[PDB]
Amino acid sequence: SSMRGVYYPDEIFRSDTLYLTQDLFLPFYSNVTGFHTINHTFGNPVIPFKDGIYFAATEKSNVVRGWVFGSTMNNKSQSVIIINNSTNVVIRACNFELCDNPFFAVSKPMGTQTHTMIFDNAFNCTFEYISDAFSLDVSEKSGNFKHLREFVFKNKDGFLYVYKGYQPIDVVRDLPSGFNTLKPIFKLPLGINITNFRAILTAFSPAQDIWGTSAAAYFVGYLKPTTFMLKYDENGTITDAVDCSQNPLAELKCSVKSFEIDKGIYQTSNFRVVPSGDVVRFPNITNLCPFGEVFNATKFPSVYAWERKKISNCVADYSVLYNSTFFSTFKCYGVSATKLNDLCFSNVYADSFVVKGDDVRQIAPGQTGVIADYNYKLPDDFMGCVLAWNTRNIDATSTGNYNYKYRYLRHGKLRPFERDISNVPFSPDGKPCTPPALNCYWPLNDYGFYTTTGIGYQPYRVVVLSFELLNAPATVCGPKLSTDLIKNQCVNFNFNGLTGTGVLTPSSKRFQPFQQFGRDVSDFTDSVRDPKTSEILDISPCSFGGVSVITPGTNASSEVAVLYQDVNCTDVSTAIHADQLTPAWRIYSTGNNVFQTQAGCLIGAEHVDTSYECDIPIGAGICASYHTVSLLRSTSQKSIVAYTMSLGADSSIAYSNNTIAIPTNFSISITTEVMPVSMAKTSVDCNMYICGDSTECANLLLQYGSFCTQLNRALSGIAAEQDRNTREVFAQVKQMYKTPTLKYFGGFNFSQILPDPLKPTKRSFIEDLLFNKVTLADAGFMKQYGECLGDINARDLICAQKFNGLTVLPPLLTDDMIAAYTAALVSGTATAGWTFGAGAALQIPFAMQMAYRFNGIGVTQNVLYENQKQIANQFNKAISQIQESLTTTSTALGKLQDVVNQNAQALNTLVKQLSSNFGAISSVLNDILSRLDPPEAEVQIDRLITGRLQSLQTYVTQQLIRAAEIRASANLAATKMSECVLGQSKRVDFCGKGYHLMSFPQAAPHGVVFLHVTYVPSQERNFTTAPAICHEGKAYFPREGVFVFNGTSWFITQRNFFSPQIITTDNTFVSGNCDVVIGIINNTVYDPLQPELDS
Amino acid sequence: ICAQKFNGLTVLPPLLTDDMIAAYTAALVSGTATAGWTFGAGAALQIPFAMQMAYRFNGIGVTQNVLYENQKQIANQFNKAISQIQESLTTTSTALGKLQDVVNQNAQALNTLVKQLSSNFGAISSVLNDILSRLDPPEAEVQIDRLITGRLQSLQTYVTQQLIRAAEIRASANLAATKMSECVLGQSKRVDFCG
Amino acid sequence: LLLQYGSFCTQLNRALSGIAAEQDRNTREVFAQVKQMYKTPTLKYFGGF
Amino acid sequence: TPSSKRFQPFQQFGRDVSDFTDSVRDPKTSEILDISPCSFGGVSVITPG
Ligand SMILES: *[C@@H]1O[C@H](CO)[C@@H](O)[C@H](O)[C@H]1NC(C)=O
Ligand SMILES: *[C@@H]1O[C@H](CO)[C@@H](O)[C@H](O)[C@H]1NC(C)=O
Ligand SMILES: *[C@@H]1O[C@H](CO)[C@@H](O)[C@H](O)[C@H]1NC(C)=O
Ligand SMILES: *[C@@H]1O[C@H](CO)[C@@H](O)[C@H](O)[C@H]1NC(C)=O
Ligand SMILES: *[C@@H]1O[C@H](CO)[C@@H](O)[C@H](O)[C@H]1NC(C)=O
Ligand SMILES: *[C@@H]1O[C@H](CO)[C@@H](O)[C@H](O)[C@H]1NC(C)=O
Ligand SMILES: *[C@@H]1O[C@H](CO)[C@@H](O)[C@H](O)[C@H]1NC(C)=O
Ligand SMILES: *[C@@H]1O[C@H](CO)[C@@H](O)[C@H](O)[C@H]1NC(C)=O
Ligand SMILES: *[C@@H]1O[C@H](CO)[C@@H](O)[C@H](O)[C@H]1NC(C)=O
Ligand SMILES: *[C@@H]1O[C@H](CO)[C@@H](O)[C@H](O)[C@H]1NC(C)=O
Ligand SMILES: *[C@@H]1O[C@H](CO)[C@@H](O)[C@H](O)[C@H]1NC(C)=O
Ligand SMILES: *[C@@H]1O[C@H](CO)[C@@H](O)[C@H](O)[C@H]1NC(C)=O
Ligand SMILES: *[C@@H]1O[C@H](CO)[C@@H](O)[C@H](O)[C@H]1NC(C)=O
Ligand SMILES: *[C@@H]1O[C@H](CO)[C@@H](O)[C@H](O)[C@H]1NC(C)=O
Ligand SMILES: *[C@@H]1O[C@H](CO)[C@@H](O)[C@H](O)[C@H]1NC(C)=O
Ligand SMILES: *[C@@H]1O[C@H](CO)[C@@H](O)[C@H](O)[C@H]1NC(C)=O
Repeated sequence: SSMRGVYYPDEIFRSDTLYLTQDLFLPFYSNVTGFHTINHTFGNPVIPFKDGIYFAATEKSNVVRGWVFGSTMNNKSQSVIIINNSTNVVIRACNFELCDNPFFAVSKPMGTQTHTMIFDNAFNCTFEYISDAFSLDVSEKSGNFKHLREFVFKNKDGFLYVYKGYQPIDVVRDLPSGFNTLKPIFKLPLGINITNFRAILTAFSPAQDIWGTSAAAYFVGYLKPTTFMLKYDENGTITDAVDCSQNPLAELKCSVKSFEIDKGIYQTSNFRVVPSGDVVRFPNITNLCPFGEVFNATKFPSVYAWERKKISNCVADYSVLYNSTFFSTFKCYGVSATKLNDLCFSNVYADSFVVKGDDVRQIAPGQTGVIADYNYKLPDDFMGCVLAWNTRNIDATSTGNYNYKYRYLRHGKLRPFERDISNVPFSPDGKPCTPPALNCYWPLNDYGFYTTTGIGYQPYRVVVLSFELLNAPATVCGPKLSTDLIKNQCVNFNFNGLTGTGVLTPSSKRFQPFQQFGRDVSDFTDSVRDPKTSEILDISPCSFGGVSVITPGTNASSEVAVLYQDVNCTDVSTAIHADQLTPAWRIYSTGNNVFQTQAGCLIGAEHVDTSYECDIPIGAGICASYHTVSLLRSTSQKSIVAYTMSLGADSSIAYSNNTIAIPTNFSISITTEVMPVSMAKTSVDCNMYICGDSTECANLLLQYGSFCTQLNRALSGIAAEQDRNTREVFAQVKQMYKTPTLKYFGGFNFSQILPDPLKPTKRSFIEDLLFNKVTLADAGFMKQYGECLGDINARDLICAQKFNGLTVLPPLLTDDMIAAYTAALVSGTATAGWTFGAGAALQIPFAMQMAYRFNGIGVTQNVLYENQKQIANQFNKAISQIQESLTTTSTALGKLQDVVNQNAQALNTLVKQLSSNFGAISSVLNDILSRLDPPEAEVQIDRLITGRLQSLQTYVTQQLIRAAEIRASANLAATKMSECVLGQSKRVDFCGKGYHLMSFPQAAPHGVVFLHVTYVPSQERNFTTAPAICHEGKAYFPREGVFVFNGTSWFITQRNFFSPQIITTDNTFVSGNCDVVIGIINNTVYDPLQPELDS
Repeated sequence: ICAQKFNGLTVLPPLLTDDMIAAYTAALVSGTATAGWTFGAGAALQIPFAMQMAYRFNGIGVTQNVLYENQKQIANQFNKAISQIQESLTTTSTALGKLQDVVNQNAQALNTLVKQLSSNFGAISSVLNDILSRLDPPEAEVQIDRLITGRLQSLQTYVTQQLIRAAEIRASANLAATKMSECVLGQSKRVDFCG
Repeated sequence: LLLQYGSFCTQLNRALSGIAAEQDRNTREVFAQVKQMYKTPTLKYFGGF
Repeated sequence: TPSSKRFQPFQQFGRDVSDFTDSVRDPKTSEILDISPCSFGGVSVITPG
């Protein structure tokens, strides 16, 4: 059950793109419940709806005649019902009864069950709807069960969204894997709380007699919040999709925004081990609150004696007091007594006294009147609570205890707590209130009656307490639990309020008796004393690191291996140790065969002992590749392997005390070198980029001062310099030499590297390959497999960007002007050699110019003229192999392609940061200016302006760095132009490789390419040799070259090319005597004069 | 390197280990001792080391016989001067200043990025658990926005420093790779370029 | 809260990954210029040197 | 402007690759219009001394 159930996410849709989005999609390869349904295996069972469902059925005649959705679908509350009349869909919102197989199928008069609506039977029809032909569209296709009706139902924001598609079927009870996309049909506003549903067969048993047909098949699968990448075509159609959760390859190609991936290692996500448990530790129990005084005095205070306090820095036993069977009543006005058992506060205020049983009615926090107002009533502003217990048995007396008097009225004491406590004739609001004279009065009844009085009289001792809540330190709390300790696992933990997540370990970390926990050199905490055991624990973080995917090209294989960076494989997954296959959907996006490296834990690759060159790099000398490994596995004999890299081919120079190796033959070579020279010249209208023509944003921007001019000054410097770079590399020629008619000098064929006038455009044939094989921002093209041609996007628009305040500007020299400078340099080089790089250009025959370039590398001139046929044939062949190479693959042009790709990523990141929220209510200025008043809109806009302006400073700073990095390559290229092309550099490996003969420049987009011509000696003899020779009395030494032995005879030769010559007075010089030199051999030096004296 | 791998910061291994680097230096020296310049341009062609030296003497414009007639003095001065390099490198710490500086600058940048975690940025604390326990959410988010903006400005600062320092090391690596091809594989005549 | 600022924690990782890959390019371009691994000679002493 | 956007019967308007709005279905009578920004740019002044 897979690749079903994708729908167009909304109505805003658009052409030819990869769009990555989050929604309640059906995740790929989840198990759908197939209700295979047949006669006795039969019913319409109610099913939970959850977050929404993919639903499908094998169908034609609308056998699934409808659906019912709601909380209950039968009683009290409204329900949505959807029914196929024989033509059309019916919708109602009514609270239907549906006690059985649902057959309340009564319908309106105009085409009953056929056109006008059905299920009329209920009591709250707040919505009703008639469709057109939405049951005939099912009935259109040929034969029942030979088609699948396919739907998504999702409920959010008070809307039921309905999407559908309808497709052919071959198996009457299966759900095929064929990809198709559902269209939206409805966004029903009905607001119903759907949590359950059922399909409707409405007592049907179809005349489509496959089984007698109290039977069908239908399918339910739950939607889940998942990230899909959706691929649109040029008609705005979804054509493909990727569930980014499924496996590490799906995650990779979502992260890369592509459906195809090249061979490489890619970073995709962070691994971060979750905690297994929780550890809470607190000290030995101590500092119990002094409640025994307030609560457990043997005889309590009278109403007027009223013992009272406030208490702090203590642990409250209130859980016990609440758990106590004693108290006749207790009430909290504040937060519930059930939580005061464990809650924390800055302090408590507490007091105690007595009442005749009746007056407990008035004493509470939240309660006031002339009883409590004139002997104890507290302010109702604390977390106040009140408790009562038996005075009737203890501190009562049978007369009524005349010491435990009644409340002492004093109407004028309006203030809380003061609420006249006092034993005084004081009852009025303001009369003189001495002792007993006729001005003033005292209620003086007895409260404390004994337990044999009626249950009204029966008096209570009473306590009130009042907890105080502040941001200040909570000096009172209920008791707190300590857990078991959990060593050697990632856990949550808490000491005395030092909370974290980590791995707790036993430790050797000695520290002083007064110290509770250790910091480290970073000043993060790393060790703690256990408050109960006094164990010295050491804390380290739970394992985390980058996750990287190792892949061949997806072109070649969809197998992948995964590297968890830096971690020990012991911490990594509860795996199943197959090579090749990650059980990834369930197991850690990964889940299989394991290997350890210093880079971290490597999964799914096989370790191989045979070394190879490094294909995909990993670290610490480990590399990976896609390789044949076991012929027993059929084509899957190719798997990902990991190995220690080979440094190079092993070799053994046979060092000899008296042997020298000298070349007998040579090979000409042509080597490409590719260099970047300039970036895309860019500018940004910062006031449009920030504000989008919001006038109010344009006002607020001015407060920041120079920035919008400063950034444009900086980019104008970078932009001007791209023309300086391009000018300094190419404009080294003094004069524009005309390209000659004859393209062929002394057998050497230039016709592929000069322009051709007979066949426009006006570039060399090799420049046409080079201008083809590069991708601009998304215009142009290049691919490493060799499977691409023609621009991937609009060229005069680069791909997009020219509409967001961003702009890109033309170069000063057009590509035709660059191709005119290379045509000038090559035609000058072919007709005049080094001379135009010093004086004026001097004509010289190309064969002679080559002989003097051979002479420059220490190969004597005659070697060229005697071999000119071979040298021309090797040159002409090597030029043709450059065309074959550039035609085959663009992998040589990677440097020029990268200059574009970095600039594309720089602009696309700068554009994406426009959409970013930055802690405003919205990233859209029209929202902020419509939803709010100006004094709030200013703060919202200021957050956007600050975010956007910081985003521009980032981009221009990246471009300053990148421009400086490109300038270093423009200066190096300008140097190679002067030294390699205009001359013959002797700097080893500066121009080409081997001995340097000459070089030709060629134009390329954003760069230059050099074709270096070099001479490589390539076959060698191995000769006996001597440092000097002794003739008569004296050592003779070679003027140039080496003395070597031909097996027969001693000869002298140049050491770049074996050319054995007679040893003579001409090619040797004398020094010293025969004894001085080590290992001098004894042989004749010939004299050209002696036979002429003998004449 | 201190502890490092334990606050989101991490340091990764190089591809070539020091034991692989030390194989390439041994290959380059033993090529230079037995085949001279030849393995740069062609394949390695074996040559007796005294004759290789006589041709390198001819390259500076001193006639070959000045070597052969003095070979004992020249070998003694060579063996002597190599031993002084070993003695000097045994004795003094100051010679490798450029390489120790590369370590020190990275150590300072990371320890600055680390200290900025403890910085307050005008919030009520630099600890998220203080903010999340002392306040209700409408206040807590604004106090966290101060820390997030502070910490994110500190990362954008650090990455910009490393981008500049990486270009400064690259300009040294390109020069060093050039001294390899010109000074080791050959006999470059550029005055005071090689020694 | 960190999601609201968009790209930056991806962008910073791409920049550090670029610098990190280049350290192997620098180290390779200096040392890996030799064509073949020439085995070190048994004799350490040549013509007196 | 009038446009060649082929966009589907349920769709109302198009976003570009950067997801700014680029085209719309006229709600009073269903033409497919395409929207481009009003002209903007740098001004530069060219001068002798
Ligand atoms: C999903 O699993 C159930 C049993 O849990 C099975 O009956 C059903 O056929 C499976 N789905 C499919 C498409 O086969
Ligand atoms: C939705 O309906 C179910 C079933 O009666 C009920 O448990 C749930 O609390 C309801 N939720 C709402 C938001 O009404
Ligand atoms: C209410 O619940 C009973 C349960 O037996 C059911 O028969 C009845 O159809 C439901 N609906 C109404 C509106 O009574
Ligand atoms: C219809 O629905 C409302 C709640 O939406 C309920 O109060 C009312 O009693 C219902 N009426 C009948 C007759 O079922
Ligand atoms: C777009 O839809 C039309 C429908 O006739 C079809 O002809 C065409 O091939 C489709 N694709 C493209 C890329 O135009
Ligand atoms: C108190 O500390 C001692 C220290 O030895 C320990 O044994 C005991 O378990 C602790 N008791 C409580 C109640 O924490
Ligand atoms: C003592 O403690 C009990 C149990 O919590 C409490 O109900 C009672 O009121 C207190 N006072 C006396 C005098 O027992
Ligand atoms: C006392 O507290 C415990 C808490 O676990 C509870 O199980 C018990 O039922 C309580 N008893 C009374 C008398 O409140
Ligand atoms: C890549 O796939 C194409 C077909 O899509 C095929 O022609 C080509 O040979 C493949 N190349 C490799 C190296 O896998
Ligand atoms: C990794 O875990 C193993 C135990 O499975 C342990 O022996 C080893 O020391 C740990 N560390 C490393 C770096 O391998
Ligand atoms: C050099 O090698 C080439 C290889 O094609 C061969 O044709 C030629 O005869 C050789 N030249 C000499 C002078 O040995
Ligand atoms: C020069 O080389 C090109 C290579 O394609 C060839 O077409 C042309 O005929 C050659 N001309 C001569 C005169 O050899
Ligand atoms: C080359 O010649 C020498 C004598 O000078 C001989 O000893 C040696 O074995 C030969 N080497 C090869 C590679 O043929
Ligand atoms: C070089 O020696 C060979 C045999 O090794 C001999 O045939 C030849 O004549 C000698 N060369 C010359 C120029 O005489
Ligand atoms: C090396 O050559 C010298 C003369 O140049 C000689 O004295 C010595 O014996 C030779 N070494 C060997 C191993 O033959
Ligand atoms: C060898 O040396 C002697 C004495 O210097 C000299 O006569 C002789 O000519 C030399 N040998 C040859 C073959 O020239």
